Amino acid sequence: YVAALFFLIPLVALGFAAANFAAVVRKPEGTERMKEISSYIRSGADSFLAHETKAIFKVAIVIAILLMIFTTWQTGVAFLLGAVMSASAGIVGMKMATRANVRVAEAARTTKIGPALKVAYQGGSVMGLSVGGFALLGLVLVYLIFGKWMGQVDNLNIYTNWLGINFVPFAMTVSGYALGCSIIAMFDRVGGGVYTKAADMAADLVGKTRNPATIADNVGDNVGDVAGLGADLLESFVGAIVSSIILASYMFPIYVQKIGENLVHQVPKETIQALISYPIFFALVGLGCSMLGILYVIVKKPSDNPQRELNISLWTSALLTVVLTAFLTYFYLKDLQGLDVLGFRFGAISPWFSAIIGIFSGILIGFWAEYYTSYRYKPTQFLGKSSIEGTGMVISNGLSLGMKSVFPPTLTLVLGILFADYFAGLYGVAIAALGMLSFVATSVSVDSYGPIADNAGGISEMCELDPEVRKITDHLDAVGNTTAAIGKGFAIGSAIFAALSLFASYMFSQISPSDIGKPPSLVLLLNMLDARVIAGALLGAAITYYFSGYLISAVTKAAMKMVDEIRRQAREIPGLLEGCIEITSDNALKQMGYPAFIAILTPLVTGFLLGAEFVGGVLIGTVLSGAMLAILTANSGGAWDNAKKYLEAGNLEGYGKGSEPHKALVIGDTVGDPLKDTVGPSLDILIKIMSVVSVIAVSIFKHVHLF
Amino acid sequence: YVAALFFLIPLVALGFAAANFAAVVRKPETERMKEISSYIRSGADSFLAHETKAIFKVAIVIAILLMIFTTWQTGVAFLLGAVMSASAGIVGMKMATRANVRVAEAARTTKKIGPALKVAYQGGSVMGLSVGGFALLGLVLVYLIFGKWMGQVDNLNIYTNWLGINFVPFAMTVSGYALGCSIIAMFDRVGGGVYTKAADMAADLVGKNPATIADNVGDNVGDVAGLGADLLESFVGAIVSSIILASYMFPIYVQKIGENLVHQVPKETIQALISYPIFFALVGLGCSMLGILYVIVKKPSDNPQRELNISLWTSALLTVVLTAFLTYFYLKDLQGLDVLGFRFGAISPWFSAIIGIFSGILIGFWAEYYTSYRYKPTQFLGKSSIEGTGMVISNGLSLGMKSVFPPTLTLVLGILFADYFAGLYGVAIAALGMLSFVATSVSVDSYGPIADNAGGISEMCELDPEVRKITDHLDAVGNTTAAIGKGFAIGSAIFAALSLFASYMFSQISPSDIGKPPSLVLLLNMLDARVIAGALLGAAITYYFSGYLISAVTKAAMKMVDEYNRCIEITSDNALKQMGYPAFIAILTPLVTGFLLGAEFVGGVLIGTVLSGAMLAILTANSGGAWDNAKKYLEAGNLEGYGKGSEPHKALVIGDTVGDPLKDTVGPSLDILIKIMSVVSVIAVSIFKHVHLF
Ligand SMILES: [Ca+2]
Ligand SMILES: [Ca+2]
Ligand SMILES: [Mg+2]
Ligand SMILES: [Mg+2]
Repeated sequence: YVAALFFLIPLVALGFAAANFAAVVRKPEGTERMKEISSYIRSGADSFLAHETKAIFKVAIVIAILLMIFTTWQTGVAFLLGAVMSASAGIVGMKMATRANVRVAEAARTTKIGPALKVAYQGGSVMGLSVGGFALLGLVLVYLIFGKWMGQVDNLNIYTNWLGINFVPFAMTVSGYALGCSIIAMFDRVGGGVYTKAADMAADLVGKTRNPATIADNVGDNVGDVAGLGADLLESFVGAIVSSIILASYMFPIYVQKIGENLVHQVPKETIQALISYPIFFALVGLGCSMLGILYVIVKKPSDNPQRELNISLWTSALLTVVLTAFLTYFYLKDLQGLDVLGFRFGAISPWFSAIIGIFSGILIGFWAEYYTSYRYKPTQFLGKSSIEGTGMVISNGLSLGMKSVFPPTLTLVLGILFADYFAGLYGVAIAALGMLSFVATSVSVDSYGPIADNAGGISEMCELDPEVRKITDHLDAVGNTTAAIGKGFAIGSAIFAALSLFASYMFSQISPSDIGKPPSLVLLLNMLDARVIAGALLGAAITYYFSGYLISAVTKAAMKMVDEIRRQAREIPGLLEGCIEITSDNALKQMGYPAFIAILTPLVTGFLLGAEFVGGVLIGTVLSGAMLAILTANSGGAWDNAKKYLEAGNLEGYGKGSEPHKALVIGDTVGDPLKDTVGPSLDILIKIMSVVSVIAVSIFKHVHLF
Repeated sequence: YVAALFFLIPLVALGFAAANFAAVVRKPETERMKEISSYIRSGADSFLAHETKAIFKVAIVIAILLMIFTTWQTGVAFLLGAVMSASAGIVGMKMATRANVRVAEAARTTKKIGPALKVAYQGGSVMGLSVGGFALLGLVLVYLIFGKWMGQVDNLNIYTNWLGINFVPFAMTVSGYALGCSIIAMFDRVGGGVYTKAADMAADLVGKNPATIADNVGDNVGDVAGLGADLLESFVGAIVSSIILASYMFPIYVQKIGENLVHQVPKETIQALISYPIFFALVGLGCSMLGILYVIVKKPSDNPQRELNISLWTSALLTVVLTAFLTYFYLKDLQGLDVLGFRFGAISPWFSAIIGIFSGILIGFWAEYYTSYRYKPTQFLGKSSIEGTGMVISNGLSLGMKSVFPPTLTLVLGILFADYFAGLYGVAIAALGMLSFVATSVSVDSYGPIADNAGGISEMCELDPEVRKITDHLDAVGNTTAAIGKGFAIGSAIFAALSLFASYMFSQISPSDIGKPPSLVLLLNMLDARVIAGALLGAAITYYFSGYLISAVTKAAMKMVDEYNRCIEITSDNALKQMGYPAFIAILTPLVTGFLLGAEFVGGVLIGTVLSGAMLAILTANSGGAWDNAKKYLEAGNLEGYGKGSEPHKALVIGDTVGDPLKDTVGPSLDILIKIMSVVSVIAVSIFKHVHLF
């Protein structure tokens, strides 16, 4: 076996990707104009992937060596597995996305809206199924090879390496895996995010110096919401599972009591081992459920409403997972012992209640993102309508909106944390994070749908293929845009929940051989009353604000550098001949190290200067600040965009376009775009990677710091 | 001898106010010059009247509540503080709205710019000297009456009141005093701040004598009374926190030695440590008086920035020196200072005060750095105007988000070093040193509006260009020193709030902890899910609060746009109406969450609030000042070919209108939120440590 059965799920997911690829690839594209536009963007995507991958390779090697020297070789391998695993997923989804777009638009005419959705969604699913299969294939490998074969799940005492750096082997191994996933996420957001909006600015910046720099912007849409959103969600997914494993693993040395000079493990090996393996199996059942959710919607009789379709896959994947999960939990944790001490209030079933809380939190966090972002509800409506009072008002109201929009989703996270932890303690928080993300394949599938449609729509526009064809196309895109704001919203929620599990992980990972005496409560402690901790927290909040400010300026730097590649193309051409991607792609990368140094090196520097408490502080400031700003920037940016739309759909009598309010709404959307698509999504990654790195380096700086 | 000597300093400060008032009042004002002044002076009174009455109604309710749930002394202390800060604002405003006319006339009658500075600064000083004298007069009273006479500084143990609510009496008493100062600051910012920007918007939303006068009174409401009440609350907050930590150090450092309780830090030590910060602040006020008087009496200058600055530097150098003697001699043979956290014995906390002083100055520099055309960030913003309004907004948001790091790094280093010298007590003394010399800090603040009105009053009257030159210059300097001022007041609010957080945790010690190790009782564990949730809740409340205030400003402005004391009263009334809500958030959040979920969660909430509020306060101050000064930059003539009209200028105008509510309403309100939420929590944790629901 029953267990191998589970362990081969990721393989079917991967083959399933391979099949959806096939079945889409065998779909056709129409006109030479339809093919030509696709290749523009498809080649455009490859160029960017090429340059980015090479940069990723260079950093991954250096990190791998470093891990191998300072921790253990297993950890460095695990790191590479994760880097290869997430890398692979992005590379596959993008290849799909940039080929499915043409075949959506042709679906919209050759077929005649439902069978165009059936195409788009099959495409979207290649990114989602690859995200699940790869991420879980990797963890299965690490569990099987380093955990079982090499016995890291059999020993799991506190190991001390050739430099006297001490850690629990498996905990450390999977921490490396997580770092691998993080680094490709970081590159995809802080690098690809700059590119994407650098393109959008540049395109949206014409004084007459179609088809000028549109293709860069069109690739951006895939870079951002296929690859970027996918890497983001992947990291949070692995982060949640890895954290469950790290807390479980360390529970072994924590729950020992000396009795007559024996060390008695109050939570025993069987329990720890099950608790380590459980989240993997939990996530596997999820993938199986998500495959059923995805396949169902593809094979299903078609609809006229693609939102309901996309949603049927989501709801289906989640109902399914809740049900099977409760059996998995009862049967898998039926007789373990020490679950009381472990934090399980209702014995065995406890963490399932936690997973469920996370699931519902995720969905609610989705609803809130829609609520604050969709004309259709009040906040955006109001924003939209205030346009008649001017650009200042539009800006001030949008800032006001997003600042307020932070409360409902956060209350939802607060209640989720409280309840998660009521059922199953800190382990329960991480399992809730995992439940929140348990149907990640389907979540990611609906995300990737957005750009496929967006390109499909634009391709219709560039080609000017009919109006009747264009109607289905605009609708598909319209739905992309809603599901995309829900998507960003859900991915910020999951980033916060994952980061908070990784913070629990950071503290658990500090247990030393010399603590095995002490009470759990003296070892599982970060005291906020400590000045180092207060300082840490302040430093981390400010670093997060800096990071965000820097990324805005980065986007505007790169855009402008492109305009000039345009300007030198248009100064070159019109004089003689009437009237890229790599350039801005290269500058996006160049202007990335700096953010990446902040993300990766901040724990290291502050850790080696001031130690584990201060870094504990830093991680807390970072998550608190980052959680809030991520939400503010998503919502403000979304609201501003959908407000512009609102008037464009003619919901303000007598204004509908190039009018003074429309202009004011355009200016808000231009301020908003870098916030929603670059700042917020980068912060998701910052609040995670900074934690993973810390989890690993606290091996060294608990003991070896300067002051 | 030195006892009463020190305790009468606040009285001299107050007489000194009364003298600067007199010597200004005797200064003269044209009919146009008088008429405009009265418009704005009457305008100010109208607003003060409506606000005070509102304050009164809330302060009575809070006082009876304090008397029922804690002790009557606490309620009295609360009222003393409310009366004390209230009084200061009323005095500084009366002065401001009369000094303005006599600056402008100075600029012509007296015929030059240095003796107009001498007027303006004398005016400014009434607000500053009143702030110090009142705040300290109060604390002296509480120390003398409740501490000494009624023996609260003699008795010192853990008292349990008629409802079984337990607390250390003096700690609790001064916590009330702090709440009083907080309430009037809250009203002055979250109420007066909405008025001031409601007025600015409305005026800037009607391009053609509008009841702009409202906007001119706003300038006083905001930077005389509001900045003043803000700084006052941080000042008292820092002193009170020093006292709270000291007081609780008594039950904290007890060893259970074979069924006796042995106080490892003894009454003499505690009592000095309670009294020390008061005396420290008193020496400061004395020094600030010398700083203020020196600059007034001084031979005049051509440069009023140097003047204002001479008073600051003079007040601070002076304080550093005398303070060292005060510290050595007052704590020299004290005992148990080791256990208290004093790394270098007696002198230790002086090193802490010094760190705070320098932090304050640096935090000032940063504010200027991110806000003044003259330096790179604002220059760049200004020159990006040629690329559009979007760019101006994005670059300004980008500027302020970045501008947070240097001043925060300054706080981080300050906290680390404060605590290295003298522990958590040292952090609070750092906050106090930062804010020692507060009279002179507040004097330079109040100078700004006095000049601003002074300038405007020249512009409305049309009195010469040569006269107008001195005027514009005076105002020009006001605007720089105001940005430094905001910047310093945010720094002090954070340092205060962090002390009050320390105070919040100290205040939870129970009779049943008097055995336990300090380290098991002075603990808020971040690994606890309640604490994590708390922090997230508090950070979200803070963002909400800020959002709500933006919207409040635009609501009231618009209310004005639809149509001079009535017009001031209408929007003044709505400003108050639209205040309860923020005030509920500030005051009631600890109570609701405390009674639901307890002390740890609220500990969380407070941490989120401070961290989030500190960052947003800085962002908004700097981005707002940047935008303003970038508009100015082009207005002085700096891109070339563009000026006071033109598409970039328009774009800079739009950024300044987005900025104005952020720098003058959101940020300064956040200073208060991060403080009052703590003071309230310090007090109500008496009850909800024990009595909460889940
Ligand atoms: Ca947009
Ligand atoms: Ca302004
Ligand atoms: Mg597009
Ligand atoms: Mg004015």
